[PDB]
Parts: sequence; C-alpha cells; structure tokens
Amino acid sequence: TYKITVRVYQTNPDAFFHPVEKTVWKYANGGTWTITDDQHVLTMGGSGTSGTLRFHADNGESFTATFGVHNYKRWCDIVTNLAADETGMVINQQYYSQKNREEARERQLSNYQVKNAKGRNFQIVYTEAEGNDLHANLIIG
Amino acid sequence: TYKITVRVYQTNPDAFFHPVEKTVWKYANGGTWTITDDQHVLTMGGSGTSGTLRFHADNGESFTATFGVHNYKRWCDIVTNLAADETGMVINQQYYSQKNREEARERQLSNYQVKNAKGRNFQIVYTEAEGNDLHANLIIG
Repeated sequence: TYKITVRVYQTNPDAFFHPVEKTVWKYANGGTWTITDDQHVLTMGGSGTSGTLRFHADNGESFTATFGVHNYKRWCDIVTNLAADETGMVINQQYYSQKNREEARERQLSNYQVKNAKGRNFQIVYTEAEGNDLHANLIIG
Repeated sequence: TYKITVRVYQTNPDAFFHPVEKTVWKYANGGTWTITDDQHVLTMGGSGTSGTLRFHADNGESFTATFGVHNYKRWCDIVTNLAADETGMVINQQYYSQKNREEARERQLSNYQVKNAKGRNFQIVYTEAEGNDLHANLIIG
C-alpha cells in the first residue's frame, strides 16, 4: 500500500478554493480518497496509480492537483489551464494516455509549482517524500 | 444549471460505508461535487452530464451511485460487486460508452434499486424528481 496525505494551505484572501472532485485511477488495484483531520488522504493498492483533486474558486479559477506513485517514488502535477470539458476524471486518465502528461508523471517530482493565466501560483511540496507514507502540502497563492 | 442534492441513509449497522471518490463527467461544461450539511451536491452546467459517488465499507463491500440529467430528465444507476480496477471514474465514463450503462442512463429513472452478492439492498429515490433542483435519497440496506 502507498498513502499520500495532503494538507491544503490557502494563503491569499482574494479568493477561496474548494475541492469539487476527487478521482482515483484504476491501476494497482485502485485506491480511495478519504479525509482525516481536514487532510485529504489518497490510499493506493500499490505503485503505478494516482488520484486527482480538482479545486474551484467562486471567481471561476480552477486547477487540478494530481498525486501518485510511479516506479516506487512519489509524483505530482498541477494543471491550471483546464479546457471546458476537462474535469478531474478526464485529467487523471490523461496521465496514462497523453504523452505530455505521461512525461509529467514519470518525472516523479516531489515538488512542483506553476501559475495560472491570471498569475496565481499553486505549489505541491512533499514534506515526507520517501517511503510508503507520503505527506504533501498543496499551497495556493 | 441542474443540481442534484443527495442524502445518504445507512439503515444497517452491520456495515459502515463511506465515500471514497466523487467524479464529474465532462459533458455540458462539467460540474462540481460540493458538500452542504452532510449532503452531497452535484451541480452541473446543463442537461447531459452526471457524476458518480463511490462508497466502500471496511468489510470489503463497495458500490457506485451515479446521478445525472439526460434530455432534461433525471437519471440514476447503482453498480455493486465492483472489481479492483472499477474505480468511480471508470464507472462514470461507462455511462457514455458501454451499452448496458448507456441504456440505464436513457431510462431516466427517478428511482432504482439493486442488491449486491451478499444480499444488501441499495436504492436511489428522487424526492424532488422534476425541474432543475433535484433531490435524492441514497438508502443503504
């Protein structure tokens, strides 16, 4: 089993985001998104799968944060330029079908940040980046 | 906009189910799963899409409950006995690709029930079953 526990930090009062979708890809016997003490916990049956959280703000901004394990190491990716028909479940599957997304996954990043077109920053940093009990902060700018 | 507000009733203390995935299909400008007073609220951009809740019990039982609107009428379906690689995102997309699931959506049911292999009943009943502000009970036996 691999677990990734995510703590969400919102740093900027000009917006407020909230989770609107939580998906789990089908490889490695799947897994679950659960909540313990205000943290989102992705539990997966083995290496090679992942799960996507999609966040939406009142003002229309949105992004996906995807977390998983590839070849026994954590990975993550943030997508901020979501097409009109790119829900979380669409994005999560693309990591196993679209080359650019497959490459983002296979980089096994333990830290990544990117901005949206409005200039807001989003960051995922794993503070426990090793082993089977992984911990990451999702930090919204 | 269509909204489906879901209340989960668990009637049988021999198991405890809890939500482990919530997905939104990409048609009709997608939508969101939010929570208001322990109710799961699926808000959709218009008719023609849907969203899936997956529930797991710590005893191994699991099922998906999918809610949506097809040609302006609500629909619903429950799938039980899920395989390890049938996560909620896999099931949700099946309503637009797999024949028996497409037919289930086309039925535009205001209520549906089914049992799993163990004999446990699962039912969806829309208590507000018309118009744009729909309400359903998901009742686990």
